[PDB]
Amino acid sequence: GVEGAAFQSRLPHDRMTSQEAACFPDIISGPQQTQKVFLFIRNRTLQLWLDNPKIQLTFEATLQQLEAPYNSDTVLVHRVHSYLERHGLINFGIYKRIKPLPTKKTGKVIIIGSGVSGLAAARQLQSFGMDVTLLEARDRVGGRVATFRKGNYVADLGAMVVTGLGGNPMAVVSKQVNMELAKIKQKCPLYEANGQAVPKEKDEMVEQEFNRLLEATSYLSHQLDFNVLNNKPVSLGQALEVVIQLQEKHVKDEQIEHWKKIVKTQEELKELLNKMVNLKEKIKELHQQTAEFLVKSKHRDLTALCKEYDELAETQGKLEEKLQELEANPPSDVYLSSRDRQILDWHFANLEFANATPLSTLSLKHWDQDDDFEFTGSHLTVRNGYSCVPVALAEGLDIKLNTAVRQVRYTASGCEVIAVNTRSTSQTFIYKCDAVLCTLPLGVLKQQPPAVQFVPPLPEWKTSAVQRMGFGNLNKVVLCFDRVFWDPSVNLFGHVGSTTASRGELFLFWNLYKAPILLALVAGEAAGIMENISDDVIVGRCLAILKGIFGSSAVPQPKETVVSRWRADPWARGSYSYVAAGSSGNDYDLMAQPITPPIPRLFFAGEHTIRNYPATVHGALLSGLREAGRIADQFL
Ligand SMILES: Cc1cc2c(cc1C)N(CCc1ccccc1)[C@H]1C(=O)NC(=O)N=C1N2C[C@@H](O)[C@@H](O)[C@H](O)COP(=O)(O)OP(=O)(O)OC[C@H]1O[C@@H](n2cnc3c(N)ncnc32)[C@H](O)[C@@H]1O
Repeated sequence: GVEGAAFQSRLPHDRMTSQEAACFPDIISGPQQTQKVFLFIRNRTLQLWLDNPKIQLTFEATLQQLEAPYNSDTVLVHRVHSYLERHGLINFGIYKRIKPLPTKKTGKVIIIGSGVSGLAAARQLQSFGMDVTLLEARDRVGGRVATFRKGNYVADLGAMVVTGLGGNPMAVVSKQVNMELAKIKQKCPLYEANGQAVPKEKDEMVEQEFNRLLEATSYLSHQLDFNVLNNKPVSLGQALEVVIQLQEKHVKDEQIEHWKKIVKTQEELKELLNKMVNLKEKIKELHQQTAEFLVKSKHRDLTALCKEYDELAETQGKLEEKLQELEANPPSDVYLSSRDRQILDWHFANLEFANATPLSTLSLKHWDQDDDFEFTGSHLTVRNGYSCVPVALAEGLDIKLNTAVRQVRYTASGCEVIAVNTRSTSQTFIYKCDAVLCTLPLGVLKQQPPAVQFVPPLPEWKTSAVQRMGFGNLNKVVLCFDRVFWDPSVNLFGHVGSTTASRGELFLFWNLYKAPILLALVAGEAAGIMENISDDVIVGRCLAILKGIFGSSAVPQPKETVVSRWRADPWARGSYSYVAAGSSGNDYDLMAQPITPPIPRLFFAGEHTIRNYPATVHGALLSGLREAGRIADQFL
């Protein structure tokens, strides 16, 4: 009942977390029973919020809706409610307030960027009773949540998947905005470069070989410490390559031992044939040979020589039998065929899409450190378009579009930030405030000449963490036809590339909209490279692949086409962060720590600051909530 509400909030239902011990020391240092009832009140208020997240849950409605034993200790109920409301576990997202937020607002803060992190932090700080204003360089809100809308056509160019609802705050936000989510059919047929389908047996054989290779690299790192070789951190690509080399030699070694057995039996047979012709000539020359007793003795010798010959002929029979049967049963010739390698490269490209970077750059030890915080349930796509979430989050917020910040000043006296209108950067704006929450993407902070100056310049640990962490890339091309020529029962289908070097080029195709739209991904080393290619020839290559799969007859020229270039986009400089070889999971927490030239005044939020949920939009949401909570807890 209430345990489900605790789980949905990413909390253990029968034990208090560390932040609750920090905010409620009188309980962790007290009796067990009051800890248990604290947990019950927390879970019950969470359940009340989650069962009807459309309207604000007040302390008053909380008190009135709790049941008999707990409704009387009003002060602890209010403590629990205030704790939960401060940290964004209740009254977050877009909800109808019971009383409109107060007129006078104690504290003014500017927020860089209008992404999901920025919008969430803005809404939290607004309903906390503070003055908030956003500066967004782009001409729309959401940032990396980009939905191309034209006529009947809807297509997400950035955020596109909801990675499960079990514990996901995106479940609450989807319920609030009435966004319809549809399951993804996890059936992905593959098609080779010529267009012929990959048979079932080969498909699943290569798939499970890929999985075994990945588990082998996991082992190499987590029980042999194959983490630093030659004073160099090991990538996932290195471990994959060396495990492939190991299995290729297992193949070669079994080949060698088979050849050695066969040649040794061949030598045995040649020498036995020598012995046999020797005995044959002995038998012949004796066959050519009291005289009655001599005849009888000669025959007594000849029969013995003949039984000798025939016993050895029996041994020869079983030995030629053995040679033939080992001529029949050899081991594998190649570990992977050429086509086997191409299919395995498709699976590698799928992993490169999952991490938005080439595995040549992923920390073998830490690339999947977030894995233990994944949500339960099935992955869901959005049909209304993911922009329905940022735009819905933006109503009622003081958002200044087309204002790119170029300088951020933070001193103990206050904070001044210099922004500039984008459409002609001669006009200049300047904003004073008490705090600044930066939600700039890591790609913007990484830029070769700093697109935003910081005065005083950022600390050593901050800039070092910015440089160590990885910020990957992943692109989409969407094709809008008039007719649907593909199988409407499959959401995913793959195209296997010819070369390993270009295995992530148009390797996956999505039919996740029942409107006639097809989405093709570009991941890995191709992502940052095919951005240098005009849209027309990329859609030409897509049409070539689709012609090879379906025939030149059944595919018309598309009626609308869109291409993403996220690394080129000056407001993104890539897709999402990844754990680079030199980096670790602690670098996200370093990105999360605020700066103080004294009290902290420059705070950081965004997808690259949430250790347990990076690379995802629910991570940006939760990071915005956390930073708003700490800002309001300091300034109020
Ligand atoms: C590019 C791409 C991003 C995502 C995805 C795909 C792409 C192509 N996937 C889809 C595939 C997938 C599947 C499964 C797992 C992972 C991925 C999405 C998905 O299936 N799930 C998912 O969950 N997150 C997906 N993701 C990740 C992101 O979607 C997510 O990580 C959030 O988008 C992070 O958002 P946030 O941290 O807020 O950063 P933004 O970039 O959103 O906000 C910053 C704002 O700053 C403005 N700005 C810039 N420079 C400025 C300046 N100088 N002055 C003022 N403003 C400035 C920008 O204009 C922007 O608006």
